[PDB]
Amino acid sequence: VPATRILLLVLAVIIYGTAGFHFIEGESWTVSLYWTFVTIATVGYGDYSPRTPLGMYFTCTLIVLGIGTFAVAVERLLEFLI
Amino acid sequence: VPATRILLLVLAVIIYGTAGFHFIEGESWTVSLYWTFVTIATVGYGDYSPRTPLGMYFTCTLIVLGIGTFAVAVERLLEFLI
Amino acid sequence: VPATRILLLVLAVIIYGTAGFHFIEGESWTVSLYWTFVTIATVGYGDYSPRTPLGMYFTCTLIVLGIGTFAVAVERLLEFLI
Amino acid sequence: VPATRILLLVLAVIIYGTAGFHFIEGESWTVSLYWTFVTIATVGYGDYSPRTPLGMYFTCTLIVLGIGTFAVAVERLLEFLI
Ligand SMILES: [K+]
Ligand SMILES: [K+]
Ligand SMILES: [K+]
Ligand SMILES: [K+]
Ligand SMILES: [K+]
Repeated sequence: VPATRILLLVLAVIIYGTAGFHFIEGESWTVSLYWTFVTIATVGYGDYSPRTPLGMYFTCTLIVLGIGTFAVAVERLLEFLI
Repeated sequence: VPATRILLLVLAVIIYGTAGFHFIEGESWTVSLYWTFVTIATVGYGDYSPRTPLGMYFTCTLIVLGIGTFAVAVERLLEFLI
Repeated sequence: VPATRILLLVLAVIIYGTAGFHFIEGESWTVSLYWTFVTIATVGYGDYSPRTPLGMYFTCTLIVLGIGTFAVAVERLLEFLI
Repeated sequence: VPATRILLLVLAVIIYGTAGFHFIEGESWTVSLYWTFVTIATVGYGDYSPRTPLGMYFTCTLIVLGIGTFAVAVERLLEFLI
């Protein structure tokens, strides 16, 4: 699968996660972007996390849609850097 | 291994984790489902975590049974979405 | 690599992590075992974490020695269960 | 890719993450090294995490540059130990 397509897919995940956290959980755009990376990378510091049932359901969807996409993106980036 | 079988396996893990956390640690069904996804995806925010020895042992079993199952499920989903 | 050998390797990691956390950080044997699984699986709730410089260095060694070993163990277990 | 080259790459990531956290977030060199391992391994305890917008952006860059590099390093180490 072309590297650039994987890039677009991970960008779409990032937009989805950031806007979702911002609107559902009410955190700033910057915090929401940071939380999205931390979540889809599976780092999960827990400095930010959803507090609402909708936010919890949303987070599960982001986990399912985002962790695999991010994993493929990082491995494709590895190839270009290495 | 057929994608639908992997789906059933991950659903079984989700049921096991959710019911276990709910009954052992006493959190709501929704929180317990959320905690199960967060745990088997290895995100591990730590907003919820077991506080009892039984809950700790149970969590180790969920980790062993669930992380691999979830990993295979997400990669199979990737194929269908990509 | 034989599945049983991978089993022994992950058990050795578990012993190393549990005894190390118990003696360096002073937590109970049960908490230390739980923390070891949570760490080598990369779940990392953060309900327990090292507070001392020695504990921090030790945790880095466990991360390096344990995450790969655990990953191989879970995938080998997948095969037997599936 | 030669194992020793992967070693140098992961060391470079470790230096980048440690110095960055130390200077941006103001934590000690030891805490910063520990946080770097915890982050690139995706353990993410959350005992330490960035509190500033710059630190958040920096952490996202470390996540992208470091998680894949660390993953390849651990698997290469597995081979030598096994
Ligand atoms: K984690
Ligand atoms: K955490
Ligand atoms: K993998
Ligand atoms: K993780
Ligand atoms: K975590």
